[PDB]
Amino acid sequence: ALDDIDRILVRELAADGRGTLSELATRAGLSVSAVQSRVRRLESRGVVQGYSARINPEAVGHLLSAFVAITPLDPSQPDDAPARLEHIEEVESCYSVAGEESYVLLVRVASARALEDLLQRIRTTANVRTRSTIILNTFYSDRQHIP
Amino acid sequence: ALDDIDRILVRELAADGRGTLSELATRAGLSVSAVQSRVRRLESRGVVQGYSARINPEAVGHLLSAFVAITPLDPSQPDDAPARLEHIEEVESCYSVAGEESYVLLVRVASARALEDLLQRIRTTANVRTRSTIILNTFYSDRQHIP
Amino acid sequence: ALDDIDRILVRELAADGRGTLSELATRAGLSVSAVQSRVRRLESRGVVQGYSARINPEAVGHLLSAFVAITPLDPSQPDDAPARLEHIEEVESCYSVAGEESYVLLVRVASARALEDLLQRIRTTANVRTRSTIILNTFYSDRQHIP
Amino acid sequence: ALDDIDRILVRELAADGRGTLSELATRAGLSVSAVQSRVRRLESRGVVQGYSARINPEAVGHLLSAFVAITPLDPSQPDDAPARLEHIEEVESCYSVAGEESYVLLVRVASARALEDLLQRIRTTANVRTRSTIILNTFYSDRQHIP
Amino acid sequence: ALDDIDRILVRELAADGRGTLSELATRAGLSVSAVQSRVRRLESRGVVQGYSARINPEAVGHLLSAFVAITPLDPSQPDDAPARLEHIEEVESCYSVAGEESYVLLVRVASARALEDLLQRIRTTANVRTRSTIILNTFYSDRQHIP
Amino acid sequence: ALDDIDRILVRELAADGRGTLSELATRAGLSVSAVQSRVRRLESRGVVQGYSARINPEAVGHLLSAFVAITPLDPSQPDDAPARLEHIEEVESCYSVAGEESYVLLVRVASARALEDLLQRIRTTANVRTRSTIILNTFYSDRQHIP
Amino acid sequence: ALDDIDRILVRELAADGRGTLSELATRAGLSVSAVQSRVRRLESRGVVQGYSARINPEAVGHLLSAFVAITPLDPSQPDDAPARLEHIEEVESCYSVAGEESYVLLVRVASARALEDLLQRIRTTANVRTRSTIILNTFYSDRQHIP
Amino acid sequence: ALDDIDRILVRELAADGRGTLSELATRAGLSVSAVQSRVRRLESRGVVQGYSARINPEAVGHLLSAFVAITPLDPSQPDDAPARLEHIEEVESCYSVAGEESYVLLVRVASARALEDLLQRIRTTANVRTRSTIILNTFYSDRQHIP
Repeated sequence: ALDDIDRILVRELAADGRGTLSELATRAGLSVSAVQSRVRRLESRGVVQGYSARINPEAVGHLLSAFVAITPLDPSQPDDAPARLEHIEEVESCYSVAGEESYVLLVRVASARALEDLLQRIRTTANVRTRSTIILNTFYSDRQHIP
Repeated sequence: ALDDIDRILVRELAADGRGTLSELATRAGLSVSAVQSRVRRLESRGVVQGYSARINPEAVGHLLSAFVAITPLDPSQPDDAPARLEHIEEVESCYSVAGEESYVLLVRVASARALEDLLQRIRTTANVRTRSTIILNTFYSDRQHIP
Repeated sequence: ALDDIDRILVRELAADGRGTLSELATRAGLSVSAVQSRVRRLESRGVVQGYSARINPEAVGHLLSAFVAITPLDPSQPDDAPARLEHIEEVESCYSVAGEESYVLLVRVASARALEDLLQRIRTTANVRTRSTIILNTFYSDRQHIP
Repeated sequence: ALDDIDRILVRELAADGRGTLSELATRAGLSVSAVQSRVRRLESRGVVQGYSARINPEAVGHLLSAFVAITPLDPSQPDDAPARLEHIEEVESCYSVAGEESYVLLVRVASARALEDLLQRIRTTANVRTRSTIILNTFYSDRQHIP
Repeated sequence: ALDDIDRILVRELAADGRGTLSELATRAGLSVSAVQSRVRRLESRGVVQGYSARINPEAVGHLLSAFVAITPLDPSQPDDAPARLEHIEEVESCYSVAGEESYVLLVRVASARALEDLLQRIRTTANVRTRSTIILNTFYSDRQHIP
Repeated sequence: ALDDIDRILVRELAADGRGTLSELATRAGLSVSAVQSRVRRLESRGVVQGYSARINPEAVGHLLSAFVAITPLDPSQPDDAPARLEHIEEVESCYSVAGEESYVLLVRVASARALEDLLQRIRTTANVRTRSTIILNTFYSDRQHIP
Repeated sequence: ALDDIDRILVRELAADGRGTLSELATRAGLSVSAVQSRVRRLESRGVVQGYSARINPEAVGHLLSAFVAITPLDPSQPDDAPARLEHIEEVESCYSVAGEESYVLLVRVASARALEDLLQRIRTTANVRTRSTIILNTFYSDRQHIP
Repeated sequence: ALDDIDRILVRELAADGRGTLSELATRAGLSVSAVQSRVRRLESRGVVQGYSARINPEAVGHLLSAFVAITPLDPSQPDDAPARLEHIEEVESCYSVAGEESYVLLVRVASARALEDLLQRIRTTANVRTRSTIILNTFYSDRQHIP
């Protein structure tokens, strides 16, 4: 389960991570004491994982974002590319996928010429071929849907 | 225009979006009022776009995630697609992209059967062909990087 | 569940659909009475669906087999292509898929020139574009794995 | 060489692989001995390849099915791949194919995580790149057609 | 129905289409009348389709040859394309093909500029998209093989 | 040049390689002596290369034709694939091309299963990757255009 | 022809468009009078077309360059896309091509988000589908080879 | 740092690379010395990269131009390709690119046969696969745009 008072909470917190123990308890129909517990139980069970402010990447100097799809070159070696690229800070996300390639990364970078460097570094560090698709614009990002 | 203080605030709010102002203040060597002021300006300019609990899509019943690349059936018409899909709730993100397709969506759904039904809804509401890549595993995501 | 005596039965019957109520009961460790019931319960619950002899398609005149991938052309219309192609007897199988195309069919046909006809008939009857991949050889077919 | 009687027997055995000989006999206007004889010859020539309970892959825990197209990393070596994959049990079928890839597999697995692990095993045991298409739904399969 | 004599006549006529009957006769151990008879039957059944001087496309001013794969803009309409292109003279051959495109043409033209103009004519008269592959060199062609 | 009496001859002979020294001389406007010379000058200059009867490939047992595109695997070796495949009789034609692949071959073969063999033999003999496109039907073949 | 004193001149001027009537006449072996004429004859015959300084596009604010491949959508209309896009100043070059697409443009633009606009404007103005490939780096540009 | 004066000089030098300083001076309202100074600084910073007669590739015997996309056979090795191809003279430009290939070259050559020979040289000196697109016509090129 996830009792649908727990549900109203996760919707509220997904839409506004700074929402207060206080103002939640109105919309929810509970007490500042009662709300505060569910939330701690929600963080312990792995349901809310973190609270993050959403930073605009262009404002901090990331003018090019890209999906980078990668496939290991040598199948006799352990396929450990996520772990291998983890220290690379410009990889924001790393997914395994069912398609032509094995993983997709979302990468942010200062310019077209920084991407070229990142790609070579991805390639020599994990041991992969790269294919990259450049993002032109983000129309909306992380609208978590709670069903 | 992002000085060193502003840089510090956005790193802390990226790592913890419920940082209270008193903690942010003592961390940037400012008063609580000056912090609150900085933070408001970050919000009203482009820089902080909102705040969100990072929610486990599995815990809430989204067992299948996919990327869907979409391309308009008639590309001559000025292109509507992000506005028209905005109201389908299981679409979480929408990017326009270079190369052969026009947009990439991230989508989350309860099952294989709910995915095929969503693909129909997407094909019809934006008037688009679709190419889907199921996500098998998320190794890490949203690791925002402030340089 | 599916109690792992039920499991030994489904393995046995998957490997040999003509296996006798009799000879099963040895390998299984039960009675001709006891075996016969589980099997009827297995057919009622949707677990074994049919018994079929595996016919070699070349011996009956199907010299070309093909996967045919299809995508509806008009997304304002109901996507009903499986139902629409059901009367076509040369479609042996019909799957919906997550990839570039919406469905994959396996088709068997007398010759290269019969395939060309089948394709036009698929196209005008369901309302689809076709892409076909020709099978050169079947190395093994339907080895059902019972885990 | 398939006369009208042989044609009748293979249709009936396709539709019901546990047809007993007495039912087949009265259906082809032969004696039970002549039927048994015909059937044995069908078996020893290419025509009937075995008999199988058609099992529900879901009921036995295979919730994910995929097509996987594979292509050798070094195509100059005479090609081993069906023989080398024969011993991976969750591979159900193996076809060689015309066009850009060399083989198509059908594969069934318990979950997304078990699929990625199988893709690694396939990449390494046949020395191959993979392209996967998840199957969302089976509308009908194995409808064998005797013309 | 092709006996040994017929086989001999078609090999000789493939290698030399101006073989006179007296030479064909002494080569098949027949009379000139019997040869003429055989040859006429070969013509009226499918077997010999006509006779042609093999002409050097360069000597007559066709310095550029290309393959053009074509695919209908609207594949739902029964497909007209070979009949409609039959009257464009610089189209030399027309095949329908499996896979992603519908037909392949061979085309010969005086120059790069005459090729672009032909591509327009093809796109418009068959209502098709085109994919062109220039031929750089012909190493050998039409080596007909009678087995 | 190629004086346009020479032109009327090549058109005539392209359309009918069995056309007689005699009947040509009407349509052309010359003498049985005069026609016969131009023709011998046309065969000496490399303009007409051969006379061939056009054999229907299905009538001689070639039930599958295919384009096979090939690219050498090792660029440190001499690129000699035409010469290397010349003894292979099922290659009817061999072209070098400007596109994704280096050469295109047209191949004719008894069945889908003979093609699979031919492909492996092409691969180990020349040292190439193969991609094949199967011909479903020839609508018209070798209409030489004389401009 | 192009007498190979004319050749030494075009090499010199291709390498250095500011090279003086004076200093050319040494390297060339002629007179300030003799050099000056050949050059004017070279500009009249269409051989040298212009003299241009090579501007670095990043220094003037063009941070993203792209190849944009385009294909008209309606083949019943005149194919006039070069003329139609001529007023668009960010198209630096426009070529017709033999491949999947009809033209290739080289485009320079301020950012990823300006490219998105340019693409829509290309599409509605000429009447085309777009496919774009983003340039990451120019290693060398316009080395004219004089053979 | 490009002020209005510098902007004017680079426009004029783009449109006419043999503009003499006296003409540039009276056009920017500067003295000939100040112009010469500005121009030298433009040269030594990144901004003017050299000066070139724009030469007609046809007049000098390059009748065939092509784009060639190249991709390394082994992408794990740090990539050499622009440095290694620098010495092939008929390569005019070299870009690295996003997406599936790694570089795009522009190449000019005397004929189809000289193109195939260049493709071999490219495949071997950079150790790369090639995809070629012949250019049929240049509608306009190098129209440099100073914003």
